[PDB]
Amino acid sequence: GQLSEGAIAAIMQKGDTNIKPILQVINIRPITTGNSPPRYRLLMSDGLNTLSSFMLATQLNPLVEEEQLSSNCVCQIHRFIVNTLKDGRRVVILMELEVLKSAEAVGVKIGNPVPYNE
Repeated sequence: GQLSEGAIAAIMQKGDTNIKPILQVINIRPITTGNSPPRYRLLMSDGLNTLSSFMLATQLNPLVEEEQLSSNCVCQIHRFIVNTLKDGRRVVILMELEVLKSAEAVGVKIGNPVPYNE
């Protein structure tokens, strides 16, 4: 579907957790560690902004392992949490999502989103 411009802002600024935004994954990458499944970190776009501070719930790992959720795909977020770190950096943890369109159905980044700041 059409990307949810201003969703990233709603999330970071208004404390909005009710919205179900359509986002493109710009990049996904693992943080690996000993006895643990990886934690995937994602750089996501809402078509207006990018934000690097997304992490994936471990329940969604199989979608990455089975190649559904990959860099350039479009997803709809059904549930997420926003945490404030000790650092102060805020992080958004994606708890529930559905892939709307494969990475292959489009070539690289959609539009020209600007890095978000806050």
